[PDB]
Amino acid sequence: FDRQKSSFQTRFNVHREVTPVELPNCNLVKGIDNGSEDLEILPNGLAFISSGLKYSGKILLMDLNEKEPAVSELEIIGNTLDISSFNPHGISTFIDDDNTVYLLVVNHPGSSSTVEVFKFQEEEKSLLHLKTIRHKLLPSVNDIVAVGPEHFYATNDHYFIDPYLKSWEMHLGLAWSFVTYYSPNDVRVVAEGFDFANGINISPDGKYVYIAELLAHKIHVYEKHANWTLTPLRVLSFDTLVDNISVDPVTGDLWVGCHPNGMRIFFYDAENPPGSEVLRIQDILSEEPKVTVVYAENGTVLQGSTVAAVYKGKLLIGTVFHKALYCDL
Ligand SMILES: [Br-]
Ligand SMILES: [Ca+2]
Ligand SMILES: [Ca+2]
Repeated sequence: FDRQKSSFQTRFNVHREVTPVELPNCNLVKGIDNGSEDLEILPNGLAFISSGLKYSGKILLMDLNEKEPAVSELEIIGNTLDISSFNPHGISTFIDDDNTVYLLVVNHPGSSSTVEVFKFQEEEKSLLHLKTIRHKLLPSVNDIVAVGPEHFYATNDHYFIDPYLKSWEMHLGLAWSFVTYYSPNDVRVVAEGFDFANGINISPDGKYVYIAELLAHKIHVYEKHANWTLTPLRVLSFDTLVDNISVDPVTGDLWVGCHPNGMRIFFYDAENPPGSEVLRIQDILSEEPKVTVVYAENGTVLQGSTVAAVYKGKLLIGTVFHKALYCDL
């Protein structure tokens, strides 16, 4: 009809501008200049950050207990991973009954997807690679949430693997993006038909799963059952493209990094760079969830926020290809 221009304008939110919401005392994290697309903070205040996403790659570490925490690059060791193609994207952590910390990392060596499993060796500041996971039901993985050392839910932001086909898929509005449950002897699709499923996380009691649908501007809440299956419970809508979801383990609150305007993030223009926006969502099961814009700007400081998490009154914000911001709430 040429109501395809209309679908494009709403999916990519092409008219949105950003009302500023300032915080006291924000500082750029020195040494992060090429992306910090996803990050996860352990209960002890150690923060993992994936960087150098292309569409060289590193996992960074900050100790948020420090007054002015510096970043260091974690050393990856092992012979089961080829670091020369390491291209990390979403991450997740899992802490076993023995306090072993596992880090799961979405990796895009070339056009493909894998999920890399590491064991974090705290004293050594290093990651011991353990396993490379790949599967037909993980064609185009964006993020995962770990529920065991090699067990996770994964979003696929596209159905296709080939970037040319992905591009058609996205622009055609097929909405074939889907979510997969992966475990050693049980891999299945758990929800499907998304327009660019992206962020994913879980409530601290393991009973609910949250899935960001980037181009629909939605967060889906699902009940998670004892048999690992998901059923739809509710859908929240926003005026922003929602990217990664972090969950505060104390409250269960969601902290979501967002892209107010889709044009600016998908078609990068240094003269009109993407801005940043962080939402907090409280009481997500109640009749009126409380949604607060905690931080928002047009990118004169931080461009393309994807993720945000809090730790003891500090907010750490990452981006797809730019810097990271550390703020007092
Ligand atoms: Br923007
Ligand atoms: Ca993640
Ligand atoms: Ca993401």
